[PDB]
Amino acid sequence: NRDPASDQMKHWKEQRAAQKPDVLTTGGGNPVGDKLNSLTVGPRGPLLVQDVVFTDEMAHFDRERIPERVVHAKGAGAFGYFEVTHDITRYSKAKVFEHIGKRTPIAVRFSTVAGESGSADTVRDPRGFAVKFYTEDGNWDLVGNNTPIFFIRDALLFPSFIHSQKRNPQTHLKDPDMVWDFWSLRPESLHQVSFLFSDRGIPDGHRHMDGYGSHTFKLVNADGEAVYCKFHYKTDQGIKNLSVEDAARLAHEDPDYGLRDLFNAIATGNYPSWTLYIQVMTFSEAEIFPFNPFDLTKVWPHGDYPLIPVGKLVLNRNPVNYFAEVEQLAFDPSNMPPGIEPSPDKMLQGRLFAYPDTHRHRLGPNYLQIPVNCPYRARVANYQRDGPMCMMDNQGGAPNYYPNSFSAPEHQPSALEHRTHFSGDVQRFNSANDDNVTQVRTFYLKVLNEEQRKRLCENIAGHLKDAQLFIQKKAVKNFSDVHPEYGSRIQALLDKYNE
Amino acid sequence: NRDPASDQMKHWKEQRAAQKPDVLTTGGGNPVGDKLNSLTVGPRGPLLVQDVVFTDEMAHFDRERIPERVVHAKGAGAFGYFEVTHDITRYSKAKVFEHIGKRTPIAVRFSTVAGESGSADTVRDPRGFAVKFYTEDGNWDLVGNNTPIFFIRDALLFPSFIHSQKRNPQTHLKDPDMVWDFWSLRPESLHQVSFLFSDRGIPDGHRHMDGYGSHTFKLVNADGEAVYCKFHYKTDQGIKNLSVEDAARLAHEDPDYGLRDLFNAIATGNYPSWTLYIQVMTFSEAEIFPFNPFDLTKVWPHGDYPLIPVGKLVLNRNPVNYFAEVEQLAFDPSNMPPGIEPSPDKMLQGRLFAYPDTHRHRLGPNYLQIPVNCPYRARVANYQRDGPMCMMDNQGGAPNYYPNSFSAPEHQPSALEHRTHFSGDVQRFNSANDDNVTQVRTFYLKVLNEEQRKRLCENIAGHLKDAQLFIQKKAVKNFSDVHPEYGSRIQALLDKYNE
Amino acid sequence: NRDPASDQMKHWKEQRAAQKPDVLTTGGGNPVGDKLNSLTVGPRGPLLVQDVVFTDEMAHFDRERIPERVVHAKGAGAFGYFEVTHDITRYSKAKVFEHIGKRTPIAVRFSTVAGESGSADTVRDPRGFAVKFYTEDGNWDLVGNNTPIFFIRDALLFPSFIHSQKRNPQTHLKDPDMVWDFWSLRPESLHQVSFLFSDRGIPDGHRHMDGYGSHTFKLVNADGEAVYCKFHYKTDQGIKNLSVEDAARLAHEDPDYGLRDLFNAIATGNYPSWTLYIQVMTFSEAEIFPFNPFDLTKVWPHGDYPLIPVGKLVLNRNPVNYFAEVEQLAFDPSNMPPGIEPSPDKMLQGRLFAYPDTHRHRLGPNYLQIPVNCPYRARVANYQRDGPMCMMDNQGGAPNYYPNSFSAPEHQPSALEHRTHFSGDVQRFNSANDDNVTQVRTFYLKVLNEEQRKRLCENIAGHLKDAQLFIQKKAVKNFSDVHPEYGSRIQALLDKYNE
Amino acid sequence: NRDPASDQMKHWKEQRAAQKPDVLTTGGGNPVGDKLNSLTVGPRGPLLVQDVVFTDEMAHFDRERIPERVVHAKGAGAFGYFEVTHDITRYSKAKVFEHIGKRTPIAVRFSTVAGESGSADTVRDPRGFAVKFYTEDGNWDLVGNNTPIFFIRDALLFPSFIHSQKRNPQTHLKDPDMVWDFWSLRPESLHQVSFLFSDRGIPDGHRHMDGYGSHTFKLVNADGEAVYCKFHYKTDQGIKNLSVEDAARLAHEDPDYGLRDLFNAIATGNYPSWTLYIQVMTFSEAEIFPFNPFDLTKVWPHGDYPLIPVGKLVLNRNPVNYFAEVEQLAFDPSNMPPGIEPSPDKMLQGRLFAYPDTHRHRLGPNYLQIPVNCPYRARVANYQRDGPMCMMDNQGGAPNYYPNSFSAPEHQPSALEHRTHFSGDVQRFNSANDDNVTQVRTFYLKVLNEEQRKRLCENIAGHLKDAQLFIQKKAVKNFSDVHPEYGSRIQALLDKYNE
Ligand code: HEM
Repeated sequence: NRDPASDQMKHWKEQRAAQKPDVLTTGGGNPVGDKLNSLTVGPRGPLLVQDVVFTDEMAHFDRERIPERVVHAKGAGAFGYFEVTHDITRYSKAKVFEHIGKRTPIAVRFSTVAGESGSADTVRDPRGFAVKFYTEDGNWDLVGNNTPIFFIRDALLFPSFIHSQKRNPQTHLKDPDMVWDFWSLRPESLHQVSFLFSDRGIPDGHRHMDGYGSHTFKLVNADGEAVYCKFHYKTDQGIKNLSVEDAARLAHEDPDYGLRDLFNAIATGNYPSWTLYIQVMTFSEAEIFPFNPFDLTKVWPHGDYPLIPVGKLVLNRNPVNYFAEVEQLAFDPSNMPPGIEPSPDKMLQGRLFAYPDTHRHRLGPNYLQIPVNCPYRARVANYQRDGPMCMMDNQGGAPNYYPNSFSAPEHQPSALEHRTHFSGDVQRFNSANDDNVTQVRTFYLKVLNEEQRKRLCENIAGHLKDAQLFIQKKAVKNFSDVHPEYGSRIQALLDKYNE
Repeated sequence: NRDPASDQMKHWKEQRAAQKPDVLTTGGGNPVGDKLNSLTVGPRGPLLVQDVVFTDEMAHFDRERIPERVVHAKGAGAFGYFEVTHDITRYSKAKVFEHIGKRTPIAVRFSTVAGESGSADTVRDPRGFAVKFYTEDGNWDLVGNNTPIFFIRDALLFPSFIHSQKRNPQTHLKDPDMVWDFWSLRPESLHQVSFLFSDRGIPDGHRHMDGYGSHTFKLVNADGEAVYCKFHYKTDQGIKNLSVEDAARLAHEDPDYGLRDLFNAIATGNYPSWTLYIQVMTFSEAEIFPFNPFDLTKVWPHGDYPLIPVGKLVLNRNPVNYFAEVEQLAFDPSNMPPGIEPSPDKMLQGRLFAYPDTHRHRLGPNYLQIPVNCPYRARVANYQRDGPMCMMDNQGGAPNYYPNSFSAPEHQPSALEHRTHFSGDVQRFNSANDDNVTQVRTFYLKVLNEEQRKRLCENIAGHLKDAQLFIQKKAVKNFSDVHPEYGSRIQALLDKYNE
Repeated sequence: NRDPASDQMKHWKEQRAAQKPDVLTTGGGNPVGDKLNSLTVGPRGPLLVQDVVFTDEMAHFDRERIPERVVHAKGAGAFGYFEVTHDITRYSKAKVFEHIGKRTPIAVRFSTVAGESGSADTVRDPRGFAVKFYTEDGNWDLVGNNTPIFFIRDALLFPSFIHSQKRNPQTHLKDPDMVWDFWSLRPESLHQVSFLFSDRGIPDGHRHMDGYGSHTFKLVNADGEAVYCKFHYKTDQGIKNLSVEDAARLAHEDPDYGLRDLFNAIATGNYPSWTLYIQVMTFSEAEIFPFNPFDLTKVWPHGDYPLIPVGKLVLNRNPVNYFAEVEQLAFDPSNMPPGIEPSPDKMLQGRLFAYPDTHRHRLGPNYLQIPVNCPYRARVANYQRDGPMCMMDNQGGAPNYYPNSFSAPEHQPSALEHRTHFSGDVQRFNSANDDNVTQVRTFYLKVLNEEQRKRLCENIAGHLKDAQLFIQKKAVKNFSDVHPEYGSRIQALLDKYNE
Repeated sequence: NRDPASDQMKHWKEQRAAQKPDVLTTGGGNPVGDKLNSLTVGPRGPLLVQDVVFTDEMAHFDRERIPERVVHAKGAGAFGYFEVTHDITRYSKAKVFEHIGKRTPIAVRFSTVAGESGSADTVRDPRGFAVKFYTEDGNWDLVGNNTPIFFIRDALLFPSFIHSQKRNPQTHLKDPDMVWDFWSLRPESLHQVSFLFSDRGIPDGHRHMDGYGSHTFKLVNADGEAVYCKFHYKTDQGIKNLSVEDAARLAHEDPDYGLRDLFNAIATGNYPSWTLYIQVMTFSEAEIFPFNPFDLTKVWPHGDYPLIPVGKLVLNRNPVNYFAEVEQLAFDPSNMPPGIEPSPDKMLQGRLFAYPDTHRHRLGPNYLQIPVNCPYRARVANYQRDGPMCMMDNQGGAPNYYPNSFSAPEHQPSALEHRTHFSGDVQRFNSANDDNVTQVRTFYLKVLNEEQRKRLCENIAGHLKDAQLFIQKKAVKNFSDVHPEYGSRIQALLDKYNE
């Protein structure tokens, strides 16, 4: 007949067949007698407050919407599991990696970045790749993207960055004067602004892009020896991007392209999968290493720090109810079980607060209690109580202060975080100059092929062409600071567009 | 050992005797290494945002508080059950009356009216007595008080009334001028005021007071035949109240005297109970009734409208977590299942709206999903979706539109509300002068004895003495209207009080 | 040089003369010495909670988003004024229609319906034309669409309907089966459906479309005489639609097409305007009307009820800050001053409640306190106090109960609602069969020309084609009932579309 | 007549003068023609949804309450000023000390700690003394108590501490077991516990107590030279405390005693006052100091650190509207203007985050926009936009990103954080046993005289006696450690108390 997604209701009925339908009730469970005609005095008379059937349904409809994610509003999500296939026990003591074959339930959400909830899937914009691992040591959230780097390296620049990528404060339209102005004055974005305008910019679905932990992290073993690393999970279905035009029509053809693709895939037994890897770098290595190992606009090279195989990510389940299971999904980079710890990454360090914070605003103080966010394969026992919309039993009559002498939750010395020594004055160290070009250049020439090199410049100019001339010059100046031909090639394009 | 309440943690410990303490975790389930020392750079250095354990717990502590009920803030509740003892099935077709011996789970919340959450229990004030029955046809909330009447008879004066009863908008102090200016200008209150300042104004705990539906309601039987009613549930523990003396002592020695008392009684198997009677007035009798039958400031004389036994209200279970099960608790008079409906009572009418409304705010849009509020004994099936803090499965992938041809929930025609006829101009009818003295006079002369009339005027005068002279004149005048003696007895006391 | 729109900031920097820039501060006002480099311990150390500059800005960032409109999420807004051209005081004594020359300021917002914040303008959907009149008797919100009718006439089906027009509960994709299964079971939509898929289905910007209050309202002169009316505000920029083609092209080429068209329109001093009329109808005629004068799915033929010009609607200022002034707007149908009242129109009745409701949730309980929403040309004084985010002086130390003896706000008996008589039973009367064709038929073969009659039948089949066959028939059936050649034309298309 | 606080309305009216009562309007500005009777079909019929005057009013009342402060919920406020009586400029460059004589508008809130909104003032509890300086460098919030020390030196224990001090999670009653089990397990609380159970545990009104900054702060002059300090604002009204009998009496006689005492003292022109001092200490002295100078549980001996007079603190204005100006007051310790900086005080460190974090939930994301909270003396100009309930213009269309090329809010090197240096293995350093006896010892024998010691112990023994024998044992032990007698005395009373 037609695709699985299209036949959503058709199947819901079929399976629910040979069953008397449920009795329509109110929020409180009172059976409604008639829900098609309001209660009025006389056929042409006014509506009566007496109609609580009405107010019940209407009041709830009046509140359906919650704020969309400040970033990554438009996204898709599914569920699967993570299977350890290799032993990195010597790096992490994290139960998630315990043994070979250790299955741990996961939840994933894919998303775009700037576009609101109604935007279209297939547009130039990075791709969010969130992974929630429901482990025995609580949940671990690997909040990644389909790229290993990022436009900036200091939290303070983030809000501002995002603004430029979004709408104008007054006209409310997308504004290139803000886009490029920000990028012009901020040349560190060069590495990412390239990757973005490259083929990878617009992936053909969520299944044909790679996952990247992006930031540098820390791994701890059962013997307290820590080491840094990067997370990588390559697509088993391979990298397949969309053409600028192909995606262009799809854009208005099917703005939910990603959604559709991901659904039917899993809906037909054709579950996608990713292979998780890790680059490991010692504290000595990070010591000698040659730009800041925590710079988010830089990447460790496979050459020196090679990719190690860790396990498999398999998505074999679709959300039953999208709002409840995907939209309400909350991923906190701060959720890191023992064996995994943050790293000095200024950027990351900031995310440590932003994410749980906004979640309390977007979803509510007790969000970790929403089914899909709850650490259910673990046991939440603590001294936190109440808060609005408190689910469960608020931990019943348990003593609510630590320490105590009434057998309340004890602590785990084992779970103590690895300690690192840090010297140096406490202040705001400038990081606007850490080489916003070396790595970039290598991508252009080394990583990029003559063919992509063309479309990149072309793609950039295609957009930059709408910005003030003075902004254009700045942008070209940085690209040429990456390599004469880069900017030169771009610049050439610019002049034509400028009629 | 002390009273059961005092030993709350002692028994908790004991409870899980040999059992080992759970692991202290973060909201995310991640186990904690050391919850007593914040992660700082150096033994005397600054704090690290990197300390997520702190931030996790702190941010939560920071949101523990929810708005306290706008009125009836300070309360104490419990759980138990309701058992049928008489066949009143000829009047109501409600399932909760389905058959002699039938038991239905219930939850009850007692309370004062004006005081905020910190306020004392043993103060002159009506007492809230709210019952929630988790019946097959959804939850039925009978939101009564300890008095069968009320100060006003039109919902538009409610906020006004409640305002006067609370603190001064500027000084934030209780304003006797406010209190009596209101009552002085709206004599409909006389009745309730007289009941209030009588011995019943300060019951001895919650176990020694009657519960009243107050408002008239409509009962509909299986034949669609309807009748009006009045709910009454008398204390089997006997009526008992506190003198203005002990009460003032208890107010500073034990502001939670009602809480503690109710907890202990239940804890020690001394289960309190109320007998539920009802009054029945036929539509024909409501026509020739000497007063407005839906006037909240009036009562149906036992003489012509005798009480009829229904069943018992038993409370044999304390809340395990007060917040989760008592604070979050929400009663909606609008929650009436098939066989039980509202009357035109102007006051009742305004309530059908306000309670659920204020719940969407105090607790949140999905407060009906909070455990204690969910009609777990019924199967909520409707076309309502999403909203913040959406739990359960959001009814999954079921067809979210009605009507539909996909087997989603269907309306039940046998739950259609009994239809009554009303004819008149749609306007703002004035009920201010609907006789605010008769019934009052009866209470003064017949229901009370001389010993009581004396305590009533003393009690009335006590507070009233503080209102401006002009406000006292007016108020005394209002009493003299009920009975010459009534006014002079108060005026005599005033004259005294005023040096 | 570019358009006024793209030069938004451009002009801002210019007009900002040469005066220095304000000092970047925190919410508290403390000046920032460095907001580009987070406070860290060492040039490669962790982040300090002590960076309240960071925390302060990130925190705010995490909360910029608020729930979008349940419906009509996507739209534009501009301000201007209204002015009387004709005298209709013999009809309504509204303080806005006073005398000719009366210039009441206004606020307006155009928008689609189903599409979310990210959605695009250029697509088939009715348009929202809501006008806010800041009068002397409070604000008057004429919440209207680009059509005099609507798909349904009972509030109880609005949510359901608004569901069918949005995303599947599971897939989160638009769903034809939903769209058409709903319309199919409810032929009352016929009328408004016909328009949607008609040329008018896609206006060329907001300026080239007509505004309608849709519903039937009530006017009352200073003499107490009432009369039913219908509002019609025709565009002075002339009507104009967009080919299915262009609409789609624009859709993706410039999703926010309508947004800027409007902006530049005003920027380039070419302010848009509409002419306000009204269809008057005595109660006499209403009692005789061939249909229900309050049926939202019906119109009043112009020949029997001609348009009376009343005034000019001019928009000449663009929002300075989109969020604050447009996204934050609140239009409350219930906001009608003395002289203008609602009709028993079952849909209007429901809107009386719902709109203010959602506002309390989307914006906050004190939203009327938001600058844009505040009725600044009226003296808002009453007995309402407090609430979250209580701005203003919360009315100082003014008496907070009515009635009072301290000169607090008194009521104006000269603004009482107009008295009407309603005799009849209080029930849920079925309006499902209130004729869903007649007026529709005359729209087909009469209002539309064969040329555009076909373009209509095409537009429909292109969508109805995606629904299950069992759905398609029931769909045609209804159309057929309006006129065989109608459903036949469509059916034809389907069969071919159906390979 | 009666007191000024009691004549609140009497005066408001006369001031209102022979003026005429404003017209009673809805929240929308529409005049109400009668806000005393509801719109009903017939004088004894149903209420109509159409009564938007009702719902407009009703709905506000239902949303009047916001979450009470999680701690220090019960309090009173007042505005006034701060005058520079001296030159401290040689230490701190805060413009609030610019020149002797310069005035700085201030706001102050006094409060208890444990008790909720409706509790009594005259109870044993530390006292809150928050001062909000409205300077031209933003707002400076000095959130201090009436004690210079506290029960704990690590934020991580604050939530737990406050929990033990409030109600039992299940019975909702005060729990001596939670109170003492905690304190007993944390001797570091011995200092403040001593101070708390002494004559200072209940000050007679707010005007008769001292204000302390508690935490060690930081002052930076013009040469970028810093200094640690302790703020002190001694009372000019003199130290006056209440006796257990009088405080316990005033508990019921007048639970708002402190609130009324202050309103009147200010209403009759008897303005309270406080001199401000600071204890300056070098980084070399702090190095030498025989204790952790940032340990919140200790004082800087006057001998070594004499107090220096800075300026004055006068409260000469009562809040017009208590809720809007007091209840909503929000003091964030992080609001320190250039010149004042925090200290490594582990405790203070946590406060930097907490207060503003909790304000986001109690008041709202945009709280700093509330009048009483707005830094009206400074000029808020930055790149933070939107957020729920956006007042003002939202910085209009000015650029929202930083940096930019359109002359938007610039930096301010002058206002940068003074840099300090720290070293050590970033970790969770155990502060549990940093000597919790020494300073208490002196307090006990030197600060207190025999009659006081006698009292201090009876005040303790009387409350401690209600905790289980084992806690008492543990508790006594901690007291003896400070001093053998401190232990035996309290112990002595207990045995008697245990009858
Ligand atoms: C380090 C532990 C502390 C934390 C985490 C903390 C947290 C809080 C919170 C969340 C509030 C309510 C804020 C609001 O809703 O406006 C508050 C209020 C208050 N705090 Fe504690 N506080 C701490 C220590 C103390 C100390 C030691 C003092 C005394 C110097 C103090 C003085 C105050 C005062 C005066 C108030 C009331 C503010 C007002 O009137 O608006 N706090 N605190």
